[PDB]
Amino acid sequence: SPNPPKLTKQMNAIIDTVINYKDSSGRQLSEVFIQLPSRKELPEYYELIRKPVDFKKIKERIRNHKYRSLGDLEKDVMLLCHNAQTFNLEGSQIYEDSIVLQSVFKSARQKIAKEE
Ligand SMILES: O=C(/C=C/N1[C@H]2CC[C@@H]1c1ncnc(NC3CC3)c1C2)c1ccccc1O
Ligand SMILES: [Zn+2]
Ligand SMILES: [Zn+2]
Repeated sequence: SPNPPKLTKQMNAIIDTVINYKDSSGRQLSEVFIQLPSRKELPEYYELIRKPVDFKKIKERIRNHKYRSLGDLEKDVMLLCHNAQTFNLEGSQIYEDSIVLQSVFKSARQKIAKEE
């Protein structure tokens, strides 16, 4: 069945929490993840990463009712972070940031879906 308006709003709330999240230094960790470089700019990315995704795309998929559940949303966010861990050097800031955004997501999903 179609997504209730509340579900769509929870999804945007979760993702806005992730995007707007700032660490204890005030850096918005999501910045580099918003939009992938194009296939022309970084063909190496697409050679490696089978299922590219960025936060622009996730926002698109919320808007267009493509996630059937908050579990589907989570899967796409875990994919984004997995792709970042796959492409970027272990221990780089981008790798480390992706780990944190996993947690931020799981925290936000709980807070938003359980009311709290
Ligand atoms: O890994 C992601 C981004 C990667 N990079 C960003 C910053 C460092 C690295 C990079 N390496 C070389 N050329 C770079 N840019 C130049 C223009 C070619 C980029 C853009 C990513 C981004 C969004 C969602 C998921 C992701 O895995
Ligand atoms: Zn619609
Ligand atoms: Zn994998």
